[PDB]
Amino acid sequence: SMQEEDTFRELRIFLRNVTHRLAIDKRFRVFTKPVDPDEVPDYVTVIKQPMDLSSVISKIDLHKYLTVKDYLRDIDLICSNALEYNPDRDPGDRLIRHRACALRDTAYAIIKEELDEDFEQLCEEIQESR
Ligand SMILES: COC(=O)c1cc(N)cc(-c2c(C)noc2C)c1
Ligand SMILES: [Cl-]
Repeated sequence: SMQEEDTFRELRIFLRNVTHRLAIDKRFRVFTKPVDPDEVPDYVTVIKQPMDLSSVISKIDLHKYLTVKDYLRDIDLICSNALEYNPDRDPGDRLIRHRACALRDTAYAIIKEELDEDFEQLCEEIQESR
C-alpha cells in the first residue's frame, strides 16, 4: 500500500541520517569508502563481501533495506571484515579494530536510543508479508 511505502520511506530517511552521522565521524574515515585495490590488492581476494558506508548509502537508496535488522547486518559486516582482515597485535591493526568496534557500537547505540521498537516491528511485518 501507499501507507507501507510511506513506512519504508521513513525507514530510508532514518537510515540515511544515522549513516551520515557515522560517516562524518573522523574515527570512521577508513570505513567511508571501499578499500582501494591499488593500495590493498589482496583485500578483494580475502574479504568475500566488502562493505563500507558509501555502499550502505547506495543500498538504502536502492531500497535494499526493508528493516533496521537488514541495515545492521551490513554495519556488522563492515566491522567483522575489519576484525578479520586486521587481526594482528600491532598498533595499526589494533587501531582499526578498535575503530571498527566503535562503529558497530555507535550504530547500535543510536538505534537503541532513537528507533521505536514498534516502528521496527511494523517494517518486519510488512517485509514478512511480501
Ligand atoms: C578506504 O579505506 C581506507 O582508507 C582504509 C585505510 C586504512 N588505513 C585501512 C583500511 C582497511 C580497512 C577498512 N580494512 O582493512 C584495511 C587495511 C582502509
Ligand atoms: Cl588516523
